[PDB]
Amino acid sequence: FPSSTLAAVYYENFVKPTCLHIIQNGGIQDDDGTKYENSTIKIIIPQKLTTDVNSQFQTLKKSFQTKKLTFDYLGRPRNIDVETLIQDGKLYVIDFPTVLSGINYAISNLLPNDFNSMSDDYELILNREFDRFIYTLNKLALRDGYNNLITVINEKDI
Amino acid sequence: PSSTLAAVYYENFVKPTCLHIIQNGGIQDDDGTKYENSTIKIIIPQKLTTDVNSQFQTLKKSFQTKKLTFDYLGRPRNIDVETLIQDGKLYVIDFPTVLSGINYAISNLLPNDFNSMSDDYELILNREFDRFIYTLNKLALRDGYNNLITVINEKDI
Repeated sequence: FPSSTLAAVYYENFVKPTCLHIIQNGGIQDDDGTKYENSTIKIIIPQKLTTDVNSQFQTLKKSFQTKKLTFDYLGRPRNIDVETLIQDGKLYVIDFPTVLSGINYAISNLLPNDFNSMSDDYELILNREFDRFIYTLNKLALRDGYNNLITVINEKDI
Repeated sequence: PSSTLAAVYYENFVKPTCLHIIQNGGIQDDDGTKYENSTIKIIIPQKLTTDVNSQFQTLKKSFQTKKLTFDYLGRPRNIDVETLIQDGKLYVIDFPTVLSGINYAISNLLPNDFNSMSDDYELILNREFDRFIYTLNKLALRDGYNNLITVINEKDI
């Protein structure tokens, strides 16, 4: 499974763009004009799908606010869509990486059936893919110096 | 060239479907019509199924959900599938949801190509499609289900 490549795709086309907006703009502005100088990114790696009725975050996501962030990238204007949540005077860009949704589907809907008695072994392999994804995401953030803008959190560590 | 995700999908979806087809002598429609020559068409998409510019964005809602019951190692079990009856043939049709993360990368992330690496990333991700197909075919042949199943990469059709 291409976990490191999926982490690079996700970082370079979502996470870094978001960081570049936060840095260039001095935070994310709410629609009323309120700028949040304390704008950070929270990346949560879920176990089950967020839409699963037995998921921790099945309701949280409805509280998010969609924003279109504009930023400059190598001198050219670009934009990206993020989901935000304000807490304690701080703005959080929150994302469950959809590039992992295939494994989330395996965890919610296929592994619990365990027809061939191998689900424990399979599930260990898939969780190691989540570990390599998180590892690569942190290394890329550190490479670019965005490690204080980004927290990556595995659901198992909640 | 093996995929664990393919093995999970095969063992918990494809093989259950095949065991119903074999045990039932085909899949029955709601009117009771039994389609003896019931087959499975597994389509490996490039874009998401919901993507507005995907071949199969429209096809999907023409399908009818069916609960297949079957016996597995002495216990009664079931699996839910989506069927299409066309020209006297019943096809179980599935876009493996275990591949949706790669479909999301291909539809929603790679076209932005911020760092001009999308072409290389896309070659690497397509490797996962090839390994998925290889694994499904190998497991289907192992179990003698290879004539029940057709695995189609979008790149080939």
